[PDB]
Amino acid sequence: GSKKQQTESAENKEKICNAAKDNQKACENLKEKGCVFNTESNKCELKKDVKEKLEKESKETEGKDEKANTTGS
Repeated sequence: GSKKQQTESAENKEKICNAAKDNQKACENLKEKGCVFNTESNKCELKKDVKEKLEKESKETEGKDEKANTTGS
């Protein structure tokens, strides 16, 4: 199956953040896009916080059939 360790969503997100490199103000502007300045590494990094919290928001209802939705009868 398809695992989500980054994929497209996190790639472009991270890339937008990394496009600011280590400019804090630029990252502050990109904050709306999921970019958070990380002082630890000293760069604009993807907010994995929001990335995950948004991902678990993307469960639609709950019935995501990955192998089977329901056997029913």
